[PDB]
Amino acid sequence: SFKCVNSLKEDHNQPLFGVQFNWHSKEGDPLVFATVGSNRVTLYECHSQGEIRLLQSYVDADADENFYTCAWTYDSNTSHPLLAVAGSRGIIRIINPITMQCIKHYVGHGNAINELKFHPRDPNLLLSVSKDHALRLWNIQTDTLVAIFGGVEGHRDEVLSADYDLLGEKIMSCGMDHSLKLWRINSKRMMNAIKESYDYNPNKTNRPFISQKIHFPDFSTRDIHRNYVDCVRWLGDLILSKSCENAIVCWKPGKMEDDIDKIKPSESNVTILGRFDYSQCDIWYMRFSTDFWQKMLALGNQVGKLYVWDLEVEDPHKAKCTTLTHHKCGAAIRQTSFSRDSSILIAVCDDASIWRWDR
Ligand SMILES: CC(F)(F)CN1Cc2cc(C(F)(F)F)ncc2-c2cnc(NCc3c(F)ccc4c3CCO4)n3cnc(c23)C1=O
Repeated sequence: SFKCVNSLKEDHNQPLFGVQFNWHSKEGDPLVFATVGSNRVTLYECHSQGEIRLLQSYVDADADENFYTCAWTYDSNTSHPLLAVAGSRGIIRIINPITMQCIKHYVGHGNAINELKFHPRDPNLLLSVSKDHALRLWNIQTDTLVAIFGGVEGHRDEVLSADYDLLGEKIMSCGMDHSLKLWRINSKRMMNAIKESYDYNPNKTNRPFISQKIHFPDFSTRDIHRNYVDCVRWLGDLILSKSCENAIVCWKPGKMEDDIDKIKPSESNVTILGRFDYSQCDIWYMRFSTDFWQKMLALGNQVGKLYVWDLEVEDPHKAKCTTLTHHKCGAAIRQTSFSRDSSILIAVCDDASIWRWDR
């Protein structure tokens, strides 16, 4: 079980929209997590007796910047951790977490970036989702835009979230148009574009890097939720997604026995395997998270209550729920993050507060 061992508050007093533990931290090193809020990203180290040590922040030059998301990766030659952040300005910043120096930046999205995710098998492939209705896949080793996922049959409104499956062969995205869209990235076209992005060196060529424009998803559905879908994650071949209807739905494209890789773009069926209901969620922009092994699922509500579901059961609908409450924790929890070993759960709130729960 989890016990609340410490709380903290950031000086800006603005909501904290994101929190991510670094799952790429070396053995023996303390557990480190990043928070994003206001025009700032801050790093903290978790220590014994619930101590949370403040390290260093990156503060954006523009006081009007709002960071909405962050994600960790590592430098592909040195293994040193790297941190990517993005928000309202639509600029992806790659930060060296040691010195908090901005190493490089990527621009292209016509609007705010709602989420960043790194590929589970390739530390150089970064996915960004934006208010301009599109997803973008970048290669941060060669600084190239590999592909833009959107267009004529892509999202019709702001994209809120996206996730890669286990092998990083497909992406599921969701947003304000109420839809969930599947984009396969293991096609011959996408694997060739990724290979070409690695061979690109502008000092050694005259051509610009040609980005793929993917106008058609491999699956699309609006039958899961009746409002904006603001968070989606894969659970194997299954999908977990949530709207503002006080529920996380567990579902899969097609009929019960349909294989996810046999699903065609014209597939009109979905199968609901369960729904995890919870209380008091009226506001938009809340994220749920799973731990490294996907044994647990966590989500906070608008009054500081934490729900943790145990996914180590035969079928999704049998998930066991545990609730975590503290008399002082009363603001909306925007995101949670588990440490790689699942021994620590951090929750971040609307009042700039950070809450630590240890098993
Ligand atoms: C005038 C304005 F600043 F632009 C208003 N905001 C800022 C804002 C204000 C407030 C409040 F006032 F209540 F504190 N709440 C939410 C947002 C906000 C938050 N997070 C994203 N994106 C990331 C994102 C996501 F896409 C899906 C789930 C999710 C998150 C973060 C945590 O969970 N935002 C994108 N646009 C806004 C947000 C926005 O329009």
